[PDB]
Amino acid sequence: ILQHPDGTVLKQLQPPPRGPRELEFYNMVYAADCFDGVLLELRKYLPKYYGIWSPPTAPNDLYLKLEDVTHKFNKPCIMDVKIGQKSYDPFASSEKIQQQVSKYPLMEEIGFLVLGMRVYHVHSDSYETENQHYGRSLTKETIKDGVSRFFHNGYCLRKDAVAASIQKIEKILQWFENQKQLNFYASSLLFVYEGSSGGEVEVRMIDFAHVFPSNTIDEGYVYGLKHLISVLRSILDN
Ligand SMILES: Cc1cc(C)cc(-c2onc3ccc(-c4nnn[nH]4)cc23)c1
Repeated sequence: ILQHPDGTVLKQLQPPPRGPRELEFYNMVYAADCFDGVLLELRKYLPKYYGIWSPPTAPNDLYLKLEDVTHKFNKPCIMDVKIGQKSYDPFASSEKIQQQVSKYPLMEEIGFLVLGMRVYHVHSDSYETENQHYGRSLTKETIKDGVSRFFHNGYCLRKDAVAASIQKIEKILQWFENQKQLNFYASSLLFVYEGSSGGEVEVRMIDFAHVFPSNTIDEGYVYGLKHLISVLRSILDN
């Protein structure tokens, strides 16, 4: 992810088949002639898509030009959460399944994994960050406190941002409960709130290298969303 001052990010296409698949996803959803109500509704929860982009001198180097979801914030607090019970897709080899499950064997049970967070603290005027090892260390016993960490500024627990997050996830959950044409693997929710304000949050779906046609509800994604909502709800009782 490369931030541009014009309020966009450039995401470099991952190696094949992942990068081409994510390009195809965005191209399908943002098709100029799309009249599918499911895909039109989905646009509200994605970064705005500005099409494929490559440097003027390097047609080989493929990027997606996407809305920077953090752009409108002064001191954005950012958390990336992978959603689902399986981080591998329906066409993974035995090797690949074992690789993905070993990366976080609690994915089936918890339904989400914190990929990282960047939290602005008022009283130090600085950012703590957690890398992928943080979320991969979280268990059933520590997931609530693990998630809570995102909402701790230098002073209080930002229950305002917690409640707003629930309300926005609920809309995304509503979309998932009203569609049976896409299943999403190893995709994420990007949380942003203002660290410098009240109840102002972004929650956007990102990372679509493993999105596939389906005939069913995305049950794994629904489970992950519902557990995440339940965890956030319990934090409101702190
Ligand atoms: C400052 C900052 C940090 C982070 C972690 C993410 C972002 C970010 O803002 N808008 C985004 C749209 C898409 C993605 C994306 N798609 N696939 N992978 N990342 C990331 C985005 C911005």
